[PDB]
Amino acid sequence: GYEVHHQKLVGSNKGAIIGLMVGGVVIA
Amino acid sequence: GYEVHHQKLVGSNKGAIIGLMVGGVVIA
Amino acid sequence: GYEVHHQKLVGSNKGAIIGLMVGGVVIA
Amino acid sequence: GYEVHHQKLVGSNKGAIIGLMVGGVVIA
Amino acid sequence: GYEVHHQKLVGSNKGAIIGLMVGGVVIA
Amino acid sequence: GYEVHHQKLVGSNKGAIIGLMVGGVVIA
Amino acid sequence: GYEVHHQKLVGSNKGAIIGLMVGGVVIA
Amino acid sequence: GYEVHHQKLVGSNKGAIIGLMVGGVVIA
Amino acid sequence: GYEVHHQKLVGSNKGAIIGLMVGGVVIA
Amino acid sequence: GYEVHHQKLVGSNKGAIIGLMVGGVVIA
Repeated sequence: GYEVHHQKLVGSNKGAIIGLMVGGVVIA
Repeated sequence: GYEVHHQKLVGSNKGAIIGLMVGGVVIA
Repeated sequence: GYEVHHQKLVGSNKGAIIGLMVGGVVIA
Repeated sequence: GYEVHHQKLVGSNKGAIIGLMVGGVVIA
Repeated sequence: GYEVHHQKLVGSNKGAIIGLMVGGVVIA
Repeated sequence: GYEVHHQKLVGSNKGAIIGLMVGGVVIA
Repeated sequence: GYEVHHQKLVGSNKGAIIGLMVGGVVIA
Repeated sequence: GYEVHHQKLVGSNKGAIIGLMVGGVVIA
Repeated sequence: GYEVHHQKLVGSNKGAIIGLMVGGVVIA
Repeated sequence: GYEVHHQKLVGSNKGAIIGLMVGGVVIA
């Protein structure tokens, strides 16, 4: 399937992340 | 399938990320 | 299939990213 | 700006919604 | 700015919703 | 600007929705 | 600008939707 | 500008939709 | 299939990216 | 098939990118 020997990963949020939005308002 | 020996990954958000939007408003 | 020896990856958002939009408004 | 008199809104998820993904795996 | 007189809103999840994912696995 | 008298809206996910992806794998 | 008297809207996903992709793999 | 009396809209995805792609692979 | 020895990848958004849009409005 | 020894890739958005559009409006 999926195989990796050696790795380094980074994820970062500094803003807005939304899954499901109804009717709202998002700024920046 | 999918194979890798050595890697480095970065992901970053500094703005707005939305999955599913109904009727709302997004600024920047 | 898919094979790599050595790599570096970057992904960045500084604006608006939307999956599915109904009826709404996006500015920048 | 933005103006509405009368409305009805629905949003629904039955699958996978992701904002920011690094290195992972998504099935269906 | 933003104005509405009369409204009805619904949001529902029956699956997977994630903000920020590093290295994990999501099924359905 | 933006103006509406009367409306009905629906948004639905039954699959995969991703904002920002680095290096990962998506099936269906 | 933008004006509507009466309307009905539907949006649906049954597959894969991606905003920004780096290096990854999408099947269906 | 943009004006409508009466309308019905549908949008549907059954496959792969990508915004911005770097280096990756898409099947179907 | 797909094979690479050595590589560097960058992806960046500074504007609007949308997957599926119904009826909405996008500015910049 | 597809083979590379050494490479550098960049992708950038500074405007509007849309996958599938029904009935909406895009400015810039």
